[PDB]
Amino acid sequence: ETVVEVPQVTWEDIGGLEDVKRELQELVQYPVEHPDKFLKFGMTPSKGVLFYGPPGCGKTLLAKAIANECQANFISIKGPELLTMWFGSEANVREIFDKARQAAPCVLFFDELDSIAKARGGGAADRVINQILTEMDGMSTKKNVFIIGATNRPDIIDPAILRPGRLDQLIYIPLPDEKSRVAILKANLRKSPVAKDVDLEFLAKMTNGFSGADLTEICQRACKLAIRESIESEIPVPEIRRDHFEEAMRFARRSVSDNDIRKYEMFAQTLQGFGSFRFPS
Amino acid sequence: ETVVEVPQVTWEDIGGLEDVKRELQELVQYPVEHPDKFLKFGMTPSKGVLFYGPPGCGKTLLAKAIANECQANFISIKGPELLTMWFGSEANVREIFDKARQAAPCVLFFDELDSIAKARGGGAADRVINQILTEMDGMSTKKNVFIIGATNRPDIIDPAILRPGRLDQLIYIPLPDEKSRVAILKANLRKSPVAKDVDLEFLAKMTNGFSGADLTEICQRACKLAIRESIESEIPVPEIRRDHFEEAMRFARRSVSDNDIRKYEMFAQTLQGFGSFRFPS
Amino acid sequence: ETVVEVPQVTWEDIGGLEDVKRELQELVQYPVEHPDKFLKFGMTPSKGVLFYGPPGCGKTLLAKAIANECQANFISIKGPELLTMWFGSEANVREIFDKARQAAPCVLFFDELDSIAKARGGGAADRVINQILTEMDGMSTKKNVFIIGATNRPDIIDPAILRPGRLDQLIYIPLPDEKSRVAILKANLRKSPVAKDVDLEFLAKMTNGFSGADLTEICQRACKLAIRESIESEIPVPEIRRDHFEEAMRFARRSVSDNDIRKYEMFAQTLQGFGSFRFPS
Amino acid sequence: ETVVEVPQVTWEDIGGLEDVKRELQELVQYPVEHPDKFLKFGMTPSKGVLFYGPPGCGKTLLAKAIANECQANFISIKGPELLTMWFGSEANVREIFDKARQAAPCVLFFDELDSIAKARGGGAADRVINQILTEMDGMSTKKNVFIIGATNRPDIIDPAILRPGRLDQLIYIPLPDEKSRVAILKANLRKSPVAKDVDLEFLAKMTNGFSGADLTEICQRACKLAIRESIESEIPVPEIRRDHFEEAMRFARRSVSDNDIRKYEMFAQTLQGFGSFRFPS
Amino acid sequence: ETVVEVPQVTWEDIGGLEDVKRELQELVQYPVEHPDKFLKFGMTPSKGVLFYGPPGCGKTLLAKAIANECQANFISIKGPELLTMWFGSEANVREIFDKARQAAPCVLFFDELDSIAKARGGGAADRVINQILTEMDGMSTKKNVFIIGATNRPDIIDPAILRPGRLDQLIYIPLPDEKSRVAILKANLRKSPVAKDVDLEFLAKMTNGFSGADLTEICQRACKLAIRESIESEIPVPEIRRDHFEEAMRFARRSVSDNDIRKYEMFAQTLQGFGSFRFPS
Amino acid sequence: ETVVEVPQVTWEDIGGLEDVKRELQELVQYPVEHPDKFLKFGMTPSKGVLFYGPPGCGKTLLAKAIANECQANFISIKGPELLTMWFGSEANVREIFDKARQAAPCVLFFDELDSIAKARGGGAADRVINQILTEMDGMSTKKNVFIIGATNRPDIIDPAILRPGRLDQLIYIPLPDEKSRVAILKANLRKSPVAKDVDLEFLAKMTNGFSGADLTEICQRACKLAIRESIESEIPVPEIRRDHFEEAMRFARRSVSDNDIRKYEMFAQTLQGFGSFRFPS
Ligand SMILES: CCSc1ccccc1NC(=O)C[C@@H](C)N1Cc2ccccc2C1=O
Ligand SMILES: CCSc1ccccc1NC(=O)C[C@@H](C)N1Cc2ccccc2C1=O
Ligand SMILES: CCSc1ccccc1NC(=O)C[C@@H](C)N1Cc2ccccc2C1=O
Ligand SMILES: CCSc1ccccc1NC(=O)C[C@@H](C)N1Cc2ccccc2C1=O
Ligand SMILES: CCSc1ccccc1NC(=O)C[C@@H](C)N1Cc2ccccc2C1=O
Ligand SMILES: CCSc1ccccc1NC(=O)C[C@@H](C)N1Cc2ccccc2C1=O
Repeated sequence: ETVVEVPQVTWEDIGGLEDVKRELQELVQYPVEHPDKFLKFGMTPSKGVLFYGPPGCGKTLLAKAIANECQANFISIKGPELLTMWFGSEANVREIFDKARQAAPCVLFFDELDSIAKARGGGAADRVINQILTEMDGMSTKKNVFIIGATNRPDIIDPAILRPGRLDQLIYIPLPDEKSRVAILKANLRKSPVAKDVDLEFLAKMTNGFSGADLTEICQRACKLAIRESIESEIPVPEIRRDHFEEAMRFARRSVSDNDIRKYEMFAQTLQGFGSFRFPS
Repeated sequence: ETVVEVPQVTWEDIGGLEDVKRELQELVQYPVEHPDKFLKFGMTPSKGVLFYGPPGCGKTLLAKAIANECQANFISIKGPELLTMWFGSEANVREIFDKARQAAPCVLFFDELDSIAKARGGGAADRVINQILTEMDGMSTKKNVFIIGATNRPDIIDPAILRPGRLDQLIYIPLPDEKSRVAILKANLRKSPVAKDVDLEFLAKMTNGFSGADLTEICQRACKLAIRESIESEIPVPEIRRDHFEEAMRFARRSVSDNDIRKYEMFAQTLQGFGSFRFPS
Repeated sequence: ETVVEVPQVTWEDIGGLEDVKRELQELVQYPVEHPDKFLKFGMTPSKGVLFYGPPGCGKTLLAKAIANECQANFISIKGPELLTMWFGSEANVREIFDKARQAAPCVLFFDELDSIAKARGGGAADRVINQILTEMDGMSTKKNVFIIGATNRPDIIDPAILRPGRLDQLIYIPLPDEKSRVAILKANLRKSPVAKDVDLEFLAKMTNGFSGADLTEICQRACKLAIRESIESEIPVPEIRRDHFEEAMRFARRSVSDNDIRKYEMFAQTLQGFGSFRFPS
Repeated sequence: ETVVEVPQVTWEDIGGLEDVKRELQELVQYPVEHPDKFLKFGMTPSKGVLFYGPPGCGKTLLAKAIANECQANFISIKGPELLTMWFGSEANVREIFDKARQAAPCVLFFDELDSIAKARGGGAADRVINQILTEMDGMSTKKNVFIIGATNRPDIIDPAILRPGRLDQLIYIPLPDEKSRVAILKANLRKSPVAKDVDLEFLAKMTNGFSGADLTEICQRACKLAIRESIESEIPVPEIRRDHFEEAMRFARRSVSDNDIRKYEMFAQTLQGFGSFRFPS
Repeated sequence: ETVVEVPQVTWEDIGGLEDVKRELQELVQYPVEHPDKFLKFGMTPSKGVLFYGPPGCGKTLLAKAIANECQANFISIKGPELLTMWFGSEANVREIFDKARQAAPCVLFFDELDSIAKARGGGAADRVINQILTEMDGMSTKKNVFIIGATNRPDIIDPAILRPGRLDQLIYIPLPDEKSRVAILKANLRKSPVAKDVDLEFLAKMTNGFSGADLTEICQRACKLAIRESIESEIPVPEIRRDHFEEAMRFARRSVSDNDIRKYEMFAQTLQGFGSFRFPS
Repeated sequence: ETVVEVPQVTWEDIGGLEDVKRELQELVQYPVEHPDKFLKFGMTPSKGVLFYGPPGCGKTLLAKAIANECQANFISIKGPELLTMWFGSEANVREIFDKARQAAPCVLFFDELDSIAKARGGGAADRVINQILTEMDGMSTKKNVFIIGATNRPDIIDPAILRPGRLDQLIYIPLPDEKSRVAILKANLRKSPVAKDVDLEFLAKMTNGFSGADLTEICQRACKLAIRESIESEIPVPEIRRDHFEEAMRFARRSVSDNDIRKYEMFAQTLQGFGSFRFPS
C-alpha cells in the first residue's frame, strides 16, 4: 500500500536550483511554521504546485527534499497507478486523499500525472482527472496537505488543473548546471569507494547537456566496470580508479535532445510588460 | 453535500456592471417581490439566464450577489460534478433539482456547463444535459426556483439549452472597467492591512486588460511579498507598503488575450435593424 | 407522467394556414366523423403526418388545434424524452403507444423526432426510432390513434419513417403571413391589458420575416417594460401603452435567417409534370 | 478613354449616411478649402479612403457626391479594367495616375478593387496591386489627388493596401435606412411621372433589408408595367398609378442575405477599450 | 529614382532602445571611424544586419538614425519595388547595389524583404532574392557599404539570407517602452502647437501595448479634431487642448495583438547554456 | 568572373579528418603524380566526389586544401549561381566546364548543389542539373579535371548524380573533433593578437557539439569585444585577454541540433555484411 514517511533525501542531493528552493520554502514551509503571519494579512496560502521540465531532472527528488525540510509526510502516486485507475476504478483517489488527510503535514505528490493524456492521445478530460479535481477542491485547505504534481509534457495537461484553488504555481525545473551536476555526482557517488584523482568537478564541467539520469547512468557504468575488473581479478582494487570513469565516459549519452530543451524553454517563456512600475509619489 | 445558504457577497464586491445588475434585478427580484404585478399583465417570468464571457470576470460572484439581493438560497454545481455525472450516473440531477425545489427562493447555479461539450470535443448532446433539460421543462415555474448557467465557451453549448422555457436570456459579462477594477481591488484587498500611499485608483487605471483573477493574483502576490519580508525580519511592518505593490506589479500578467476578447465581442454583437420604429400616430 | 387531455387552444390562435388546416381536417376529422364513407370506397385512411418547417412556427400549436377540433386526446412526447430513451431504455415507446391506444381518439405527437439524428451527428437508424417504427406498423389502424411528428430538419430524418403505413404526408409549415401574424399577436397578447392606439395590424405589417416565437418575444418584452415602469412608479398605468411597444420593437430580432428559409423552400419544392392531364373523351 | 468630369449627383440623391458624409467632408473638403489650417498644426491630410459594405449601397454614388461637393474631377476605374490589366499590361496604371495628376482636385475612384483577389481565388498580391501601391506612395501628396477604393469583400483585400500613406481610413457603408430609402426612391423615381397616392414613405417603411439596387429594381419594374399598360392601350395614363407599384412590389426581392449583413457587421465591429480616458487634472 | 541623402532623423526621435543603439553603433560606426583598430586584430567587420519585430516600431527610423549618426548616405528600397522586380526584371538589383557602391558610406536598407515570400505563399527561394545574395557576396567589403534589412515575418525568410557574409546579425526591435513612448510622442507631436496641461508622460504611461504607429495615429486624430473645431469656429485656439487629446484617446486601438507579441518573443528566445564559463586559472 | 587560382589554405587549418584526408589524397594526388601506375593495372581513376555533412564543417576548406596539396587550380561555383542558372540560362555550365578544362589540374567545386532541389521543394530533375550531368559524362576523363560537390542535404539530391562516372564517392564530414577544434581555433585566431593564458586547448575541450562556424563566431565575438574595449579606452591592450574570451563564450551557441547530427549519422550508416571474407587457401 501507500508509504507515508518523511523522506531522508535532503537539499544537498541537488546543489543547485536555489531560486526554486526558496520558492518552495515560501510555499510549504511558510504556511506551516508561521500561520499567525498568514492570518495577519488574510492571505490564503496556495495548496498546489506543478513541476514541469525535461525527464530525469530531480522533480521527485525536489518533492522529497521539500517534504524533508518541513518534516512533512510524503505520499507518492505513480503514473502506472494513475493509468490503472483510468483503465479500471477511479474512486481510489478519494481514499488516497483521505490517507493524505490523516497526516496533516503531507506533501501529496502525483508523478507524471500527464500519463492519462499521453495514453489517451475528444478533449482533455478523464474521469480520474475530474475526481482528483473534485477531491482537491473539497480539501478544506485548513489542513497542511500540499499537492505537488510533476509532469514532462505540460502542453497536454488538462487546463482544468491549471486553475486557482488547484495546481496553479507552475515551476520550471531546467537541466542541472555545473554546480548542480557536481552535487548530483557527489550524491549517488559518495556511497561507492572512489579514490585516486577522480575530479568530479572536471566531469561536471565536461557534462553540459546531461541530466541527473545521465550522470546516474555514468556512475552506474563506472561502478559496473570496477565490479567486472575485481571479479576478473578474483577469478584488491577496493576503489573506483580514474581509468574506470574515463572509460565509462565515452559511452555517456544525453537523454534530452536540444530540441526538447528549446520547447521547454519556449513554454517557460510563454508562462513568463510593465518592467518598471512605480507609484506617482 | 450541496451547501444551500444565502450568499454574503454583495453588489459592492463588484463595483461596475450596473446595466447587467439592473437586468438581473428585473429578472429575479421583480417576479418575487411583485408577483401581483406579473399576474396583472399575464406575463410569464423567465426562469433561466446564461452568463457568458471571458474567464475570471465575476460570473459566480454575480450569481451570488443576485442571490444575496433577493435573499434567495444559492446552490452551486461545479463543472467537475457535471463531468463525473457524465462519465459515471446522470440521475443525480433530479435530486439536485429537488433540493433546489425544497427552498422556493433558490438561485440554482450551473458553473461551466460547457464542460461536457469541452470534454466531448457526434453532435451537441449529452445524457446529463438532456436530463437537465427534462428537469428544467418539468419545473412548475410557480416556484421561485431561478436557474443561472455560467459559460466561457457559448459557441459550443448545445442549442437545446438556449430556448424559451430554458436558459434564454444570454447576458454578456465583459472584463472589468476602471471603476469595477478599483471596486474589485477594494474588495479582496480591504481584509489585508494596507497603508502608506497605495493608490488603488492608480492600479485600476494602469491595469486595463486585466480580469478579476489577475487583480486577485496581484493582490495575493503583494501579500506574499509582505509576509516574506516580515518573516525575514523575524528570522513590525504590519502593513503592505507601496514597494510591495510596485514590486508585485512587474510580475502582473493578463489571462485573456485580446483575440479571445475580440471573439467574445463578436459573439455579443451577433446576439445583438428597426432602430427607430414609431406608430403611425 | 404523460398528460392525456383535449387541448384548449383553437384554430383562431393562428389565423392563417387555412390550406394546411383543411388538409389536416380531411386527414383526421374525416376518418373519425364519417368512417362509413371511408369503408364505402375501400379507402384506407393515413395514420401519419410529418410537420416540417422553420422553428417557432406553430407546429405544436397546429397539432393541439387539430386535436381540439376533433376533441381527440393529445399526447405530447418531447425531444429530450426521445434522447433520454436513446441514451438510456427504448422499450418505453411500447407503453407510450399503449397509453395512446387506451384513448381511441388520440393525436400522438412526437416533437423534434429528428433530435436523435441531430445528437448522432453510421447510417440513419436508431434503436428508439426502429422500435417506434415497429410499434407504428403494429398499430391496427382500426383505432382512431393518429400520429403526428414535427421536425425542423427533415433532411436528416431517417427515410425509414417516410413510407406508406408510417409518416407519409409531409406538410410544410412556413413562416406566418400578415393575417397569421396579427392573429398570433391577438392571441397571446389579448390576455394582457393593451390600450391606447396599439395597431396590432401595423405591427403585423412591419414584422415580415418574423416567426411566432419572435412575436411572442416582442409581446413579452413590452409586458416586461410595462411591469418595470409600474414598479418604478410604485417604488396606475394599468395598460401597455403604444410607447412600450414601439420601444420594445427596436430590440426585435428575427430567429430564422433567409438562408434557412431558402433551404426549407428548396425542400418543399423538391417534395412537390403532367399539369393538364385529361381523359381522351 | 477615361472621363474626367465633375459629377452632377449630389448628397440629396442619397439622403442618409450623414455621419459618413461629414467624415468624407473632413477628409477631402477640409484639406482643399483650408490648407492654411493644415499647415498650422503640421497635420498631414490622409490621401486614401476604402469604402466597404454590401453591394448596391451607393459607394459609387458616395464617391461622386463627395467629388461634387468639392467640385473635384472624378476619375472612375472599373473592376473589369483592373482584371484586364491583370490578365494582360499593368503599366497603364501609371497613365491613369498621371491623368489624375493633371487635374489637381481629383477623386480617383477604384471600383471593386478586390476583383483581382476574387479572380485569383499563393499570398494576397498581384503585380497590378503592387504597381498601384508604388504609384500611390510616389504621389507627392502636395497635389489634391485623393484616392477612394470601394470593395465588397474587404476580408480578401491585400493587407499591403491597408497601410498608412495608402488606403487607411476604412469607412463602412451599411444598408439604407428608412430616410435613406425614401431619398433613394425620390431620386431615380422623380424623373418618371408618378401620381395618384403613391406614398413613397410607405414603401420606405415596408422595405427594410432592401438595398439601393433593390429599390431601383422596384421602380424599374413599376415603370415597365406602366409602359406595358400604355402600349396595350395604344395597340392616356401618363402617370404611374399606385396599382403599378403595389403590383410590382410582390416581385420585390432582397439582394443581400442577413448572413452577409451579419458578416459585414462583424467586420465593422472588428474595426471599431478606454471608453472614458481623462487627464489627471 | 532612388534618393541618396543623409537622413535628418536622429536618435532623440526614438528615445529608447539604447541597447540596440549601442549595438548598431558598434556595427557601423566602429568600422568606419576606426579601421586602424579593425585591421589591428584582423577582425573582419560584419556587412549585414536584419531588423525583425512587430510592425510600426521604428525599424526604418532606426536605419535612418544610424545612417545619420555616421553621416552615411541612406538608400531605401521598398517592398513594392521588390515585388515588382519579382513579378517583372530582377537585374535592377545590380543597378541598386552600384548606386550604393558609388557612395562609400552607405546604409543600404531593404524594407520588408520578406514581401516576396509573403506573396509566394515550392521552397523558400526567389530569383530576385538569389540575385541580391549574389550581389551581396560580390561586395568587396572594403567599401563602407552596410546592408540593413527589416522584416515583420522573420519565420518565412529564406534561410539563404541568414549566413556569415550576409545578413547574420538578427536584431529584435520590440514595442516601445514608456520612455520610448514619450519620446515618440514628443517627436511627431512637437511640430504641432500643443498647450494647456497635455501631459505626454501620462499618455506614455497609459498606452502600454501601443506601437509607434498607434501613437502617431493618436496624435494625428488629435490634430484633426483641433482642425475641425477651428474650422467650425471660422465657419483663435492655435493650440491642441487637452480635451482634444482625451477625446481622441477613446478611439485609440492597438495594432499588434499580444499573440503576435508572444510569437515574436518566442522567436527572439529561440535566437537567444554556459552561463558562467571561466578559464582554469 | 570565375577565379581560377591555387588556394593558399592548407591541411593545418583543420588538423583532424586524417582518414578523409588520406582518402582525398588517394583520389586526386595518386592519379596525377603516378599515372604510370594507374595505366599499369588498367584502373580508371574516379572523377567525382560528393562531400556531405552538417553545415559549417569545412567542406569548402577541404576542397581548397586538397587543391592546394596537389597544386591544382580551384574553381568554385556557388549555390546562388546555380539557382540563377535555374531561374534564368543553363548553357553557362558548358563554359564553366570549359574554363575548368583549360586548366588541366583543376578541382571543380560545386557548393550546395542541392540548392536547386531545395528551391524546388515532380521528381528530382532540373535542366541545369541534367546539363551538368551531360557535361560531366562527356568529359574525356583523360584530363586532370576533378569534380567535388558539397551538400548539406544529400537526401534530396537527384540520384542521377550518384552514378558511376559521376559523383560516386560519397564522403561524410562530421563535426570537428577535439584536435580538429583546437586546430580550427589556432587557425582563424592566430592572425589576431592573443596573449595571457588563453588556453585554446581548454576551449576545444569545452566546445563539444560546436562546428567550425560556431568557433569562428566565438573568435569574432572576442575580437569585437577587444576592439570595443580599446575604442572606449581611446575615447594599449594590444592583445585579446582571457576576460574577452570567457565573456564571449557565454553567448556561444551550437548551430547544428543533435537531431540533425543523428540524421546525418543515420545517412552515413545507410551508406556503410561479409566482415571476415577469406579465400579457401
Ligand atoms: C512545451 C513543450 S512540450 C514537449 C516536450 C518534449 C517533447 C515533445 C513536447 N510536445 C510536442 O512536441 C508537441 C508539439 C506540437 N509542440 C511543440 C511546442 C513548443 C513549444 C510550446 C508548446 C509546443 C507543442 O504542443
Ligand atoms: C464566441 C467565441 S468562443 C471562444 C472564446 C475563447 C477561445 C476560443 C473560443 N472558440 C473558438 O476559438 C472556436 C473558433 C472556431 N471560433 C471562433 C469564433 C469568433 C467569433 C464567434 C464564434 C467563433 C468560433 O466557434
Ligand atoms: C431542407 C433544409 S435542412 C436545414 C434547415 C435549416 C438549417 C440547416 C439545414 N440543413 C443543412 O444545412 C445541411 C445542408 C448540407 N443542406 C442543405 C440543403 C438545401 C436544400 C435541401 C436540402 C439541404 C441539405 O442537406
Ligand atoms: C467580412 C465579411 S466578408 C464576406 C461578405 C459577403 C460574402 C462572403 C464574405 N466572406 C466570406 O464569407 C469568407 C468567410 C471565410 N469569412 C467569414 C467572415 C465573417 C466575419 C469577418 C470575416 C469573415 C471571413 O473571411
Ligand atoms: C516568429 C513569429 S512569425 C509571425 C508574426 C506575426 C504573425 C504571424 C507570424 N507567423 C505565424 O503565425 C506562422 C505560425 C505557423 N508560426 C508561429 C510561430 C511562433 C513562434 C516562432 C515561429 C512561428 C510560426 O511559423
Ligand atoms: C540524411 C538526413 S537529411 C537532413 C539534415 C538536416 C535537416 C533535415 C534533413 N532532411 C529531413 O529532415 C527530411 C526527413 C523526411 N528525413 C529524415 C531522415 C533521417 C535519416 C536519413 C534520411 C532522412 C529524411 O529524408
